[PDB]
Amino acid sequence: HSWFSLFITVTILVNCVCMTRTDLPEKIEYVFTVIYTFEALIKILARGFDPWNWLDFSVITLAYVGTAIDLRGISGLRTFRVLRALKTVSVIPGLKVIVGALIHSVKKLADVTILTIFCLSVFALVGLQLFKGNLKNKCVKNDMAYSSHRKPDIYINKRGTSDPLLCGNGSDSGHCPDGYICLKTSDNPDFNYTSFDSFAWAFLSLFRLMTQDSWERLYQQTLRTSGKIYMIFFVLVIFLGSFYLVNLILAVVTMAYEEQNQATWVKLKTILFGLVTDPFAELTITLCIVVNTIFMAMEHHGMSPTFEAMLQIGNIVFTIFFTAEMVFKIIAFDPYYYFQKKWNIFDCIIVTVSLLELGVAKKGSLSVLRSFRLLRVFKLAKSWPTLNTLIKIIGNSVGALGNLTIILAIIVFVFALVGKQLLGENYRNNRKNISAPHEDWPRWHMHDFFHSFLIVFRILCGEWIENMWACMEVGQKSICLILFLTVMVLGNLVVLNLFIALLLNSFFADVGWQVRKTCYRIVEHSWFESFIIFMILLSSGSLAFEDYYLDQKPTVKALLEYTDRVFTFIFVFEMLLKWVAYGFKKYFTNAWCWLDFLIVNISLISLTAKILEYSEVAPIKALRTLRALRPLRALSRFEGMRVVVDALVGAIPSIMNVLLVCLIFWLIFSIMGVNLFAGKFWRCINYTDGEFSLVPLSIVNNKSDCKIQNSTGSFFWVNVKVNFDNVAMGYLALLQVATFKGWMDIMYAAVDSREVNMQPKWEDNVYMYLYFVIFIIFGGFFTLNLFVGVIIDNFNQQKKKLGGQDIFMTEEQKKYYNAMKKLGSKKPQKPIPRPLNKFQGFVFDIVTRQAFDITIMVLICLNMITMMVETDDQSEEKTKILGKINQFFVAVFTGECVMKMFALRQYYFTNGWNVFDFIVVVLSIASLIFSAILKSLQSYFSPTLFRVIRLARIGRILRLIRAAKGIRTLLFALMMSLPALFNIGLLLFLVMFIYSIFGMSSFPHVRWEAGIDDMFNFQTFANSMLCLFQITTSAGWDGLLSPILNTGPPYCDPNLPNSNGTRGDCGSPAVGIIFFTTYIIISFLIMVNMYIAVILENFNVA
Ligand SMILES: CCCCCCCC/C=C\CCCCCCCC(=O)OC[C@H](COP(=O)(O)OCC[N+](C)(C)C)OC(=O)CCCCCCC/C=C\CCCCCCCC
Ligand SMILES: *[C@@H]1O[C@H](CO)[C@@H](O[C@@H]2O[C@H](CO)[C@@H](O)[C@H](O)[C@H]2NC(C)=O)[C@H](O)[C@H]1NC(C)=O
Ligand SMILES: CC(C)CCC[C@@H](C)[C@H]1CC[C@H]2[C@@H]3CC=C4C[C@@H](O)CC[C@]4(C)[C@H]3CC[C@]12C
Ligand SMILES: CC(C)CCC[C@@H](C)[C@H]1CC[C@H]2[C@@H]3CC=C4C[C@@H](O)CC[C@]4(C)[C@H]3CC[C@]12C
Ligand SMILES: COc1cc(NC(=O)c2ccc(-c3ccc(Cl)cc3)o2)cc(OC)c1
Ligand SMILES: *[C@@H]1O[C@H](CO)[C@@H](O)[C@H](O)[C@H]1NC(C)=O
Ligand SMILES: *[C@@H]1O[C@H](CO)[C@@H](O)[C@H](O)[C@H]1NC(C)=O
Ligand SMILES: *[C@@H]1O[C@H](CO)[C@@H](O)[C@H](O)[C@H]1NC(C)=O
Repeated sequence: HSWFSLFITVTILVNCVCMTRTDLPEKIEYVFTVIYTFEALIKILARGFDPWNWLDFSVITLAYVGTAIDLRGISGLRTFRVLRALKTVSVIPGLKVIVGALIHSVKKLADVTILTIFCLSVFALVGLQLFKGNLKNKCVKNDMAYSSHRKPDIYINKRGTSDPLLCGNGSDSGHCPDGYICLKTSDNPDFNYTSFDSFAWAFLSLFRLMTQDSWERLYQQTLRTSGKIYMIFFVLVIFLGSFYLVNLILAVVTMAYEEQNQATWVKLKTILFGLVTDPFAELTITLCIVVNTIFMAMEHHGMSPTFEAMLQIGNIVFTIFFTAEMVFKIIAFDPYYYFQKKWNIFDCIIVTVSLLELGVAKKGSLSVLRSFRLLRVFKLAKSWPTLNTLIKIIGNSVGALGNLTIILAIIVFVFALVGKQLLGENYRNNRKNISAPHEDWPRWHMHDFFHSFLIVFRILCGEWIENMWACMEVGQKSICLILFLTVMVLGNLVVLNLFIALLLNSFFADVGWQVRKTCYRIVEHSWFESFIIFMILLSSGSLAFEDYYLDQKPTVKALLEYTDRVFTFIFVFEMLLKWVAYGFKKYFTNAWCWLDFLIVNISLISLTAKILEYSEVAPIKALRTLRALRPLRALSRFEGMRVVVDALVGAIPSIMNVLLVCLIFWLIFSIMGVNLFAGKFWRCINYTDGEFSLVPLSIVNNKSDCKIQNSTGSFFWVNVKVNFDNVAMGYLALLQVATFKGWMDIMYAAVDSREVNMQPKWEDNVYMYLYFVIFIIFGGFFTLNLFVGVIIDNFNQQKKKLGGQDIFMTEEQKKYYNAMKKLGSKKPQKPIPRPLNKFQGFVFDIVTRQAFDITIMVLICLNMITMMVETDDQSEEKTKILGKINQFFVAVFTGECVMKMFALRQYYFTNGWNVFDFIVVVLSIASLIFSAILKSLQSYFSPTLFRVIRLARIGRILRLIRAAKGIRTLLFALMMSLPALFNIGLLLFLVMFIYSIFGMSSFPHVRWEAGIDDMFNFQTFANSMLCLFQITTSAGWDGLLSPILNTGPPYCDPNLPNSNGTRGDCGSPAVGIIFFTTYIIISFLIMVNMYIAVILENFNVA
């Protein structure tokens, strides 16, 4: 009956929340059981008058019997309860269609994994070959004076961290300080879980790199242990590893999703005067909203009392005005008509909350309620189409797409509860191992439901491997692997499905004339143009020599002085020649000649100051910094870069408007964050030597007390570098949370936040995490959907304007594209003629059959399996046996190739696959003899090159893609899309170079802190390039911004004994803030364009 079902639905709802709650008093569960056994009895009576329900009854009876002996315990009983409690949730009419839709998504992704795991295995084998046992390298002290190791190996900790320092014996690897030599130890960096020593560890590391979870940490470790050059590895892999796989995941799901939805008296006078309401009143309302917004966006830590009083008076006046509009409108319409509109109820509730706050006015009382007035900006949407669109996206997410949100929330809840129950006792009895040095609890644990939900949400943000390391050290490793991997895969699947759906559904539902002629002819000629291109390239390249060490090279500096003056003379003459050749009107109406003119003007001003006695003046020294804009002249010449920039310029107008709405939305969040956290991020630290430790609340609980106890001089009252004290800084804080780098530091301070001038306490405001959660869900998450949708429809309209012509490719790249497209479609090639000779004919008969081909593939698979068993520090005998096996394999493949050549004389060389195995065979033979000759008869070179010589066995592995249809097709799609990626990568390389010049001139001095160390700094072109590549993907950009945000002790030496240029260990916060933010935004736009190009390419191929 209906009443029976409703009883069942409510009791299970009680359990959802009942398990969410710990410390059951063993009285709630009993009251629940009495009820469930009565329901089971009546169900049995009905049944006499499904097997799963029968099994549930058996489980409950088993628990009833088990209360006497070994009560509770094990782990599984609670997890068995939740499945039964979850069936009712699953029964919702709409959820079943959605999960059926999702199964198709995993069936479509099938082909992608076949290729994803193949690529991960191949690059994991490469990484195993190159870096096995290199992450075990550590800086070990020497001895003064022999049995085994002299005492325990005393390592050193890198500045600012407790981790042992990783070094190398190479020139570009990394070196130990004085009194320290590199030794390969037995312990690996993180928890002995980060390595390249075996195929399992290498596969885990490559999977971490594919998702880019803290990948910059592994980047630095391997480049510090092996050498800077191996960054190229990490470059080639990172792009294909993350970018390419996402290209497929998205396309392969997006089409699939589209597929399915392609299948489907005085009162009368008051009423009159209220109806008298005219458009001149609406403008007043909007004006009041804007002025209130700007007044509320004017709060900061350092407000004067008069400043605060004026803000308070203004806020009251506005609240009175809005209450006035309420009382006018209610007695203008009727309240039944009034309370029928959707916006009227919203206005009513906001102003009611505002009046309630005006009533109970305590300093800090429910500050969240003081920011609901900000919601009134949403009323500024009936005239702004974009804000309305954002609201439509959210409403579509809630109402029409509600089932996806429900399944995502249920997945998060179920997995958090399951992990809490399985792993919970472990995080309390083992908490010492995974906690920070001076803390007594891990910051991310699973003892209680809130923290389990936080860990699940953080995994949904892409940060899972560190928490996995923490849990594998506290509990069972297999449980961690299963839990974290399933959570990550399943949650990312659901989130991408929700995101793509929302975009697709909401968004898409007389002598002078002769001289002029001669000059024009001279300019038009191609040699002149090539000369100018060559000069631009040389001018750009010379800028890459002006690093921190130029002052030590006396000749180089002088050479550049001449190089820069002669180049300036060249371009001024070139401008003069063009001016005479084209004419003034044509020149000054070109939009490229203006760029050349401005750059030449800057260079000429710098040179004129250099010749004069104004080289040291403040503004000229700032124009000298704009010598990094010279490479843009190269962008002018090259046509691919011109095409890409033209697209960027066409897109810009829409990104302007979308950007404005994002700023308005963030401004709301920043005002809320200032209301909550402004001035509460200050805390005392003990700074002794490059390391700061938070002063404990026992000895010092108050600001004043640090001054009282500062006998040593080591105690400093400091504020977090990025904070909500100021609204502008708040946007930077929000940006870090949206990027997901540096988001944690801001959050920990907010959770520890207490009253102003009060020492922060461990997790005293633990429910402030929710605020950040809401931001991530509503701000970055909603805005990014709008941003992507706007970019997509802009792309569609622009390509339709072209006539559908593909953008990002030059005209000759179009011809290459057409030829490459025609290549892939030709089926017939004709049968190859049979050999006339009996012996050649017999070899032909042997080689032509499919059995030979299958035998060759299974042999290569065996070779692959033989290659997966290589491990660091394995044995001598194992190495010899593997070498003999490799010799047998190479002999077999050599013989096979010879047989093929005999059977197929010229037809062999005709096919490209045949050319490819021939090349791999020759490479393997050359590798095998080469390695032997240096060892046998030549001076012993570095072993690390041998590790590179044996990289010729991977070609035999890549021979397999001959057989697989999906992988071959995907590879063909990538090949087709390469030409446009070339131009976009050229633009990205130019941007990186310019930024490197800007960083190498503006940031080399900065104290080594956080990301900035002896290898990743801005003192050299290569060092800046490494930093730029790392932040290209936004990884670890807060780590480089942090040292630049330092403006005094204990992080700076006010004047310093040795620094003429900046006179400090100080970095420029405005420049750094501007420099880092601009690059990430530009890189994000470029990478979005690359996504668009390759996904369109995949769609055309499919
Ligand atoms: C920041 C970044 C810095 C720079 C990063 C470096 C960028 C490197 C970029 C790309 C490198 C790989 C790209 C080329 C892949 C070529 C694969 C290939 O060209 O094959 C596919 C074709 C397909 O032919 P289909 O009949 O199936 O038509 C397909 C039927 N439809 C029309 C439906 C598709 O096959 C053929 O053309 C047969 C003729 C070709 C035979 C030799 C070609 C294969 C040689 C090597 C391939 C190994 C690729 C390894 C990729 C990484 C793996 C870990
Ligand atoms: C800062 O905090 C400390 C500790 O709470 C305050 O010192 C206490 O003040 C009360 C006042 O009745 C005494 O009874 C306690 O014995 C004091 N404890 C001490 C000495 O730590 C201190 O007054 C607060 N104010 C300042 C100076 O900022
Ligand atoms: C708690 C605060 C910060 C979040 C924002 C307030 C939310 C929860 C409330 C306040 C006013 C409410 C809106 C008032 C108007 C309507 C009626 C109908 O047309 C759709 C729902 C909708 C649009 C409501 C959605 C939820 C709503 C926006
Ligand atoms: C019918 C066809 C045209 C619809 C195609 C929808 C495509 C273009 C949508 C669906 C999902 C979207 C992607 C979702 C996530 C990201 C990651 C972000 O960092 C770059 C943009 C990118 C890559 C989006 C680009 C646009 C996108 C790929
Ligand atoms: C080397 O080739 C490239 C790889 C990437 N790869 C990425 O993996 C990535 C992930 C997240 C982001 C990203 C996220 C947020 C912001 Cl604000 C900026 C960037 O980028 C991106 C490239 O674009 C230039 C080029
Ligand atoms: C580094 O070189 C020193 C000799 O300078 C040597 O003793 C040490 O073992 C080397 N370490 C490695 C792993 O190369
Ligand atoms: C934590 O360290 C203790 C030693 O204090 C050790 O016994 C235990 O095994 C460690 N944790 C785990 C999960 O092994
Ligand atoms: C704090 O500073 C003192 C020196 O004044 C030092 O001796 C002590 O070890 C430091 N402690 C911490 C917590 O870093």
